Amino acid sequence: HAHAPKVIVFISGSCLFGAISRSLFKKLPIPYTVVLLILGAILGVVASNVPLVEEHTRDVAHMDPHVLLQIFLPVLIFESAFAMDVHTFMRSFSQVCILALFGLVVASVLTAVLAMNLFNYNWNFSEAMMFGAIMSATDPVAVVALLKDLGASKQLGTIIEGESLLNDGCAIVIFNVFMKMVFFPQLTSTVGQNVLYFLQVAVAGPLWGYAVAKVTVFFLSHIFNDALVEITITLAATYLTYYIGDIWLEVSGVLAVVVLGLIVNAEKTSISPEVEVFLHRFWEMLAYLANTLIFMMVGVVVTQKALVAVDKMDWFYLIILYLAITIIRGMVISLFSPILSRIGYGLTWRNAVIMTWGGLRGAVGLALALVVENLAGNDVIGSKFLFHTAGIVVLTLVINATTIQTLLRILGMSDISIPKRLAMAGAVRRIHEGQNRTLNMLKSDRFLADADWDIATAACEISDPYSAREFADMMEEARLRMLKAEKISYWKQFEHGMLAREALRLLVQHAEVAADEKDQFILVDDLKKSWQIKGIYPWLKRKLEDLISELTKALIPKLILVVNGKINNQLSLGYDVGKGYIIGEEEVGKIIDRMVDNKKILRELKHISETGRLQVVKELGLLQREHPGIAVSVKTRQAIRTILNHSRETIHELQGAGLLDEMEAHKLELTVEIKMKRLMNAPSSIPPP
Amino acid sequence: HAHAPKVIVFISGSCLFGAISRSLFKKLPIPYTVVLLILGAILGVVASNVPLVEEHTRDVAHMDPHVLLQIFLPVLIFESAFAMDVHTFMRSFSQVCILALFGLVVASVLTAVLAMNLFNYNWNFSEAMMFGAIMSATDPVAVVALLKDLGASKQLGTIIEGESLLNDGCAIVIFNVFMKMVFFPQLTSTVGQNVLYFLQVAVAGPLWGYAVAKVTVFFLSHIFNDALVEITITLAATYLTYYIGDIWLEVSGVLAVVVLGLIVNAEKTSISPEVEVFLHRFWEMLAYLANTLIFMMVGVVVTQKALVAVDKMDWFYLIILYLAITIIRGMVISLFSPILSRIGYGLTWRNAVIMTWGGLRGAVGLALALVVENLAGNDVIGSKFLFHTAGIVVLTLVINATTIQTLLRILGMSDISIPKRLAMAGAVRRIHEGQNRTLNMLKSDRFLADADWDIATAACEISDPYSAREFADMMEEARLRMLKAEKISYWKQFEHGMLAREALRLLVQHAEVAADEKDQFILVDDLKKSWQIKGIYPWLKRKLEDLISEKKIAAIPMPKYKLGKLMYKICHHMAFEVTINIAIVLNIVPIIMEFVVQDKSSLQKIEDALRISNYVFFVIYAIEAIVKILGLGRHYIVSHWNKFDAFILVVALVDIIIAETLLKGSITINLSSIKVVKLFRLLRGLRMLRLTKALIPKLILVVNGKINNQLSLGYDVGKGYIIGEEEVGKIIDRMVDNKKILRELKHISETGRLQVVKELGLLQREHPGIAVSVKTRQAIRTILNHSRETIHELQGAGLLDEMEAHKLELTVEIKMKRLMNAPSSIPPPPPEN
Repeated sequence: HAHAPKVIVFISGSCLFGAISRSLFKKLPIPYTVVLLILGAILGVVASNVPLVEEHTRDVAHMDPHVLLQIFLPVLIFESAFAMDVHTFMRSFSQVCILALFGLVVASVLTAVLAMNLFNYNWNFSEAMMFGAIMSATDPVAVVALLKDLGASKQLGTIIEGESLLNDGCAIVIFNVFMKMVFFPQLTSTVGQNVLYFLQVAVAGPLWGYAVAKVTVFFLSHIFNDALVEITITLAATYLTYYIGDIWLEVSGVLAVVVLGLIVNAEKTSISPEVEVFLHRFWEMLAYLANTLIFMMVGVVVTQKALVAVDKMDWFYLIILYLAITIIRGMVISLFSPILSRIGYGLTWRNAVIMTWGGLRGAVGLALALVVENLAGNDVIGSKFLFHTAGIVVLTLVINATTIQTLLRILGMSDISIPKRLAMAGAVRRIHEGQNRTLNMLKSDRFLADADWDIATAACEISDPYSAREFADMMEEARLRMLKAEKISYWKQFEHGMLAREALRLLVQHAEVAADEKDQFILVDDLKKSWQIKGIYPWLKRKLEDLISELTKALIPKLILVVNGKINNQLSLGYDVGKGYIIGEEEVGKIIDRMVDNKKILRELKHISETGRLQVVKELGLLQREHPGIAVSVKTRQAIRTILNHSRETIHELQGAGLLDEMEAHKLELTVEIKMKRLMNAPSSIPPP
Repeated sequence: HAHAPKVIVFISGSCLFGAISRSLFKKLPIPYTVVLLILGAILGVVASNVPLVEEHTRDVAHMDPHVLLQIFLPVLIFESAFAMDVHTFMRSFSQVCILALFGLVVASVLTAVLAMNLFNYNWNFSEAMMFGAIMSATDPVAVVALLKDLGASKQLGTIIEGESLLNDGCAIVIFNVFMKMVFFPQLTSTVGQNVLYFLQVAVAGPLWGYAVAKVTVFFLSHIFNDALVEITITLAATYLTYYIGDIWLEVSGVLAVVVLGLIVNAEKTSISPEVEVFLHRFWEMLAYLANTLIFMMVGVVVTQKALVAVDKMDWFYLIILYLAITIIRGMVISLFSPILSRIGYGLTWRNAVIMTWGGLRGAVGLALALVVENLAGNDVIGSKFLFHTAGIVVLTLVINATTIQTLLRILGMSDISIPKRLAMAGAVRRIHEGQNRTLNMLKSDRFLADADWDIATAACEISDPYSAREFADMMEEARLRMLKAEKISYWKQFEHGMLAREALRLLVQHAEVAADEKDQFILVDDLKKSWQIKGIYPWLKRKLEDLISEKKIAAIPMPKYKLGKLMYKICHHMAFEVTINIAIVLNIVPIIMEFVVQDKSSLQKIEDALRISNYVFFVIYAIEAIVKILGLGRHYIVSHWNKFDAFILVVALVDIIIAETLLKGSITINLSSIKVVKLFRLLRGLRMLRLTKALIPKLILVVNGKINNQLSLGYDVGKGYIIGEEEVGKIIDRMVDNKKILRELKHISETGRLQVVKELGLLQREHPGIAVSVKTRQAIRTILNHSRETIHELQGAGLLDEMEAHKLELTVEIKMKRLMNAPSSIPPPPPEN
């Protein structure tokens, strides 16, 4: 038949409307999403009258809700899940869980009882909770995207995403639970059925996701030098996870997707060094396309069906709703602030204001409102939901995303550190004399003595981006000097092929956490790296439980082996962190004295470094003697890494010098890459000779 | 409504299966596509037996053909076109075109003739051409990978890619043309209709593709620091191009996609490197997915529907068919071997055998066969087509791919040159020396002391993968030594940022062309590099023609009466010309409206609106003319180019006077515009023709830019040659043993160097504009490169955090991109400075 894929013209054409908006409106503070919404609203009026609504451009007007809930939401969730930094997230998971779960529950309940008590169109309990779960899903991408470069503590930058991802994940679960109670009546059930439902939606999801993630990460480490297989495996795995977990067996697919994304992101080492860049870009492109599509459908739908039945009463109600939701978020944050402060980091009074004002609603709420509107057929439900959600989203995008910069400048954390200013000044001045030296060298050239030097001034250089008691002074400068004077050492050794990978981050975070702290020498060894060396946890208690419990009987030895491996991993990591700390402080011990002018603090620093050394020096041997295999295993695994690194730079030196061609060097580099990848998957412990 | 979007899971499973093959049968010489076909054949029967699997495979068993034809084919063709090497393909464009066109036409004709009678099938001639066009589509990817493994000639790979790409592109169009008239006849209308069909399927599509490619390249050239935007505009451009080409406006279709892909691939400079790398990976992934899916449906369909009723003789026919498709194609090459030898690179009988045995069918033919079978309704069409196509594809993949491995070693191109083997042996020996030196360093560590040293054997190094009258020898070995010295010098000049890339690739391919020649050095630039210095294209001649077209008096006589010069300034200001051009552009729409009305209460308005608009435009033109001409007098009549704007006004006045009454007098009721009013309207379309005065300089500057770019490339090539010659003269001076070898080589080098330096000096003297710009560009680009190196050194030294380093980095790349699109011409400085 002459039938054609009518959906191609719209979904692609909409993309173009994004491309103009992103490039043209990037300078203005206002995001392009509101422009996309206005474009969709304008297109809706034209579509209403003219016969331009063919089977295309009109199918989206009555777009099927199940497939959009089944396609858009999983990719929207998984992109943010993949973009996460899992390592820093584990350090505050405990705080984030209590900031997310209870916060979402309380916020949804309060903003539901508000609409139950305020609005005239009477709604029961279920509809109110569906409304609240729709209006309690945030999207603070811009806040972090603009706060990361400001130099603020990365803890806030990761905590914002940690709370937002969990909020979005649980909002869909609550919405789905409370949707079938009103839209799809299925008689009644006893308490046992409810218990089974709760267990299957809360426990089965993450477990299924974890199992699939483990299977795919085990199957991914066995494939060598083939990017296509990795990409195809990941793409098939995520879709299979969601589809099987949601359709064939009734489990929460989105939670399984979240767990799979987090687990895969944690194991990025097994991924090829170049595949993950392509994967990140591809997922980000999908998320951008989905956001553009969702905004345009909202824009076209709202102007025709969602506006016929409104009155000034509702337009007044909208302001009260906005005030209520921002107030509720503020009260939740303030009430939970003492508990957060008591447990670990917490937050100051400054960060709470930004947390409250930094919550921008996103496409998730709009998609849920569209689904609600599509399912319903009357005006009491499906007209208030979409109109209210669109109004709240537009208000937030207009106000908060515009005033966040002024709020930051007022709070004073937008200030640039003076050490950063002087570092930038020195760097630009030295790049200047380097450019001058290069120009001087090019000046005495037989051929290049004729080029006009006006274009040399035109190239110029990147200027400075910023432009614009007797004892308490030298000790602070000494402290901020030693912290990075020791920080540099980890990178210097690692670039030589040292400290594996995890040790670098593990010790740089320990070095920087005490930097913001006042009047305490960093790297105190008080359970900082002692925790990894000890390896104290009930893992061995679980192994003891297995032992007292003990082919089915032969399964227990397999559990014993996996427990042994998981112990040896932590033992090896402790060995690496101890070795790295010792190696770094050995250099800084001779480094410090050259800049330190005052002797009475220089000797204090030397003594405290000696104290930091000898304890960990003894502890390393204490860990070595009990389990001799781990030390020889880690030393052996490090030697091959160093040797392969040296092979790598001699190959690159020959290639750069021109003595080798391109294809032979590429083949040898591929071979050494394969050898190092084979090195990465190695037995945890090697018995001593 | 989407209670179960079951269309997903199967396709995902398909990819899994393919992945498994690529991980399990990698060592096997047979490609994984045979394994995929076996898997599909196995799965088909179990799908038929089990109702649930039949439900899951119902869509595949009933894939509608229209979407398959217009989804997989565009992405496949665009992926094949994108990974192309545009330059080497352009160096043999004529050869590739003639070979592809003639070979495809001849093969299709002979195959149709063969299937006419020998097969004893009840087919007519049109479906015979259908079958011939289906079978003659190839995709030699695996064989090309095999050739590139052992380092076959890059030119051979370029030819075997170009021929295949053009073959598929033309075969798809021929198949569509001879399918539409067969399955859905539209009878006959007019020979002119046939001519219009030929024109719309031949020329329109390439022009549409070129237009969209130019537009998207221009739009992309201005986007800075946005990867997602570039990726999405590229994807949308390709999809919209194919969509508008195939349906709505009716053109060739895939030809437009081919042109767009080639143009985009050639202008990859304006695309940021990460963007093009990501696009390459994405397109090849899509192609792999499409191939996997196509083989999946081929297996399923040949399992359930096809093969049901096949007699014993059909397989016999299959064998015969194979021989045909392995003979005629080869003879075609021979029948064009004497001619193609005279064209470009020529060829050799060994290469003739290679491309004769290197013709492998693939996904395109199977997809077309599947479309035919889906649109079929009986057994003589579709079932036989599927069976024969699958047989030929499987036979080719099994036989040709396996046999060419023996063929290459039995002819002798798989040999490894002993200089390469000795160089690799020395390289791995020195690498092993580095390994043992590192082990010696690290075996005495205060910490890494108890590590077991047996793992050194684990480190090891790759053993050589190859494993296994006196004048002429020193001449040839010395010549090869000079050649390698040259190319390593050029690579050094590049990595230090001194030679760009186009000059490098051109001159190194000249180098290896001289290398394969018999005792021939790079030789003096008689035309090998002198051509790059002489812009002997007709472009400059056309520039002279444009200049004489634009020839006019620099300053018209200055009026003095009444306002005088100010009035002349009114009649010669750029604002007045811009206003006249804008008036012409705005009245062009009235011409379109009048034409639409003539070709056709709605008409009541147009009965007078067109006349009113025409009168207003005529009055505006008369006022503009009154603004000019005054004071010039005879100078107004002297300027014939300017006077050409008065004939349109005279014609408009005559038409207005005639149409005022048309009954009172003048034309009256004679044979005139009274009979047909189009004569009044058609003349009104001439006013838009008085606009080339400002358009000519645009193409003048375009040609100037083209010739300046050619001059810049020539200067870069000369710089590279002279620098490499100096370095080699300073390096080899003591390497050469025989005094006479040194004398001959140094004399040849001296002749070349002191010829090329004088040629470059003459070029600089005659046209100082381009050389200065080239020097400035090279200086600033090397300055930026060294600044980037210093920034990277600072990052390595940890003086700055990595995020500030990245900020300075992308600022440097922004400056570099601003450098790339800078004009290639710089005015000379005044002598005072």
